[PDB]
Amino acid sequence: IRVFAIPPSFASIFLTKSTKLTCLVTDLTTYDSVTISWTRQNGEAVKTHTNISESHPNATFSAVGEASICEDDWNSGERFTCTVTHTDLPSPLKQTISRPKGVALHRPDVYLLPPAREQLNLRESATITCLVTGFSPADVFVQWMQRGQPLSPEKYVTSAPMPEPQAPGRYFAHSILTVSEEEWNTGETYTCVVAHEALPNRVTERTVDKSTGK
Amino acid sequence: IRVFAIPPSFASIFLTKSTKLTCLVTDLTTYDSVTISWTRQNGEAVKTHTNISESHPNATFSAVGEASICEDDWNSGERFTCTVTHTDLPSPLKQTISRPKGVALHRPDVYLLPPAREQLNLRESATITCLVTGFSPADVFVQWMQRGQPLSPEKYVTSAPMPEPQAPGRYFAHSILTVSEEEWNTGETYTCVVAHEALPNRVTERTVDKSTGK
Amino acid sequence: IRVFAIPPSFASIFLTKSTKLTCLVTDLTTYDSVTISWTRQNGEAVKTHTNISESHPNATFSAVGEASICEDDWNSGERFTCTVTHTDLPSPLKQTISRPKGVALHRPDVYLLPPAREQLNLRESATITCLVTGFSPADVFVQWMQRGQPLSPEKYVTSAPMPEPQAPGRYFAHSILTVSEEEWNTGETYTCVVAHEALPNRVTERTVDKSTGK
Repeated sequence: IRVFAIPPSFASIFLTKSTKLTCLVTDLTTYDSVTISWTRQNGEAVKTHTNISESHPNATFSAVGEASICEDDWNSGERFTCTVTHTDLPSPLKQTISRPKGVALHRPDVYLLPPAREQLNLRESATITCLVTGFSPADVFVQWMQRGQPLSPEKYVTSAPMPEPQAPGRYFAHSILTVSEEEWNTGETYTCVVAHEALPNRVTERTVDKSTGK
Repeated sequence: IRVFAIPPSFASIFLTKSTKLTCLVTDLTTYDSVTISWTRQNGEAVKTHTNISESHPNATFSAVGEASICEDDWNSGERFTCTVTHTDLPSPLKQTISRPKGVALHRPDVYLLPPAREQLNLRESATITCLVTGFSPADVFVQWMQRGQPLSPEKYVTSAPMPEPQAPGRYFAHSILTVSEEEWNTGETYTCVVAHEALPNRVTERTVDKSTGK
Repeated sequence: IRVFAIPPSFASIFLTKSTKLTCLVTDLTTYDSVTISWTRQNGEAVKTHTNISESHPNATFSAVGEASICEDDWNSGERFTCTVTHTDLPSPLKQTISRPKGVALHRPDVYLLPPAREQLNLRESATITCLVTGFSPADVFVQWMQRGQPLSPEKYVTSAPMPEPQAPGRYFAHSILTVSEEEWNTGETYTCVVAHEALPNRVTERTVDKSTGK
């Protein structure tokens, strides 16, 4: 019997432009009188939370609610409470979560490397990489844009941010975009925008062309 | 109370030229009469396993043992059993592990991405990455060499494998490096050698030079 | 009347992936009850040997036996005996061979020699040589590949390892290839892959490209 709270990751914050915190309950039967609440530091009201999950076949229920919160209120480290009270456990248990402040803020520096000439010979693909290195949080959100229009995640793969061991603590990630050679030849300068929290404007873009690594 | 088995990766198989399988115990107290055995498909004898881990302060114990086995035996899908019998659990529990056969073979194709011209304007460093894309197995090995002698793992980080996005299913990974500039000028072709189970000679090297993008 | 034993070289070891030693018998008539046995240092069992050679027209017989043995056991200097007992020679004679330990291990340095400009003006052929120089053992497996697939041995001949003259003691070899000019223009990088037992990963490849001497 445990209750888990999912913090909104910065990839999740940046994706929908709407931060939200959830509270998933483990090992509790599918009964009624489900108590889900979200209070501020002073216990103010919250937006109504809907879309409760279904009943699991293994005699467990997870009541999932979505609540909007201000970004400045969330980034201030304000404590939120998740009070859960079911028929099995009449004692109200509070799950407290807050912003883990105090981490060093190192912005990523992105060197979007064009493919080597030994790939531009088979004319079957032309994999372009967005090397996103050296950012002190482990939360980066990389996506590619094609002539200003952002591209689908089905076309690129963003790696998990792996640590750069040369730095004391700082991670790097990478993101490749395998595209057709004829498409790479004519047009598609392929801006890769990178979303990080430690950036001055929270977005950086890098640009490439055929006549860049010449 | 669970017992976990970690399979031997081809990366460690190629690096050490000796495959070995482990079986660690979770959430079991530091008691005696620890039963650790490794049985084949026919239950043949196994190499002695030593170097049991220390007692953890949180009242849990993990008995880790190492045992040798032939190369062709492991890749043929022979099932192994991890039988555990502790003081808390007199009932013997078997943790069965085996090679997950059924994956087609595409050999890795390696495109090492060079230093570029605008990178060679600050005169402070050289950054090299070695993209290992397009191979259907997921157990690749990548290591770096300088003038034929291997380079230490303190300077390079192989990304963990991920499926390629444009293809429906095929894996990829890569590895990064950072070095100095004046070293790059005279020497250092910087071969990045990949070791894989699907290449015929099992080793492919891709090399760079000063007269590459010239 | 003599018996000849041929020790297995590393090229035969790397090719068939199973080392085996032979023992040919000279100046003995084509009679039956041919005694051919292979014993280890402790005289353990051996793999059965079949495929006996035909009877020579000059009243001599040579029984050829093939037997597998471990790589490490062969490289550790374990002595093997070739016992022969024919009708003409009832006294058993033992032919002993062993690994000639005592020579240092130096890795080859491969400099594949490219075509020349005036050579590529007749527009009729192109010839490539693969100079493997400076390796201390005398057992080198050199072969050629085209786009990763091995090339047929009808198009190349590996020399015999000859000692270098300027070096006090160090061997060298190379192998030849002749190809067409129009084929060279788009493709055929010609990785000349050399397998030598003193290399760490036991394989080096060197290749040529259109922009090699530009």
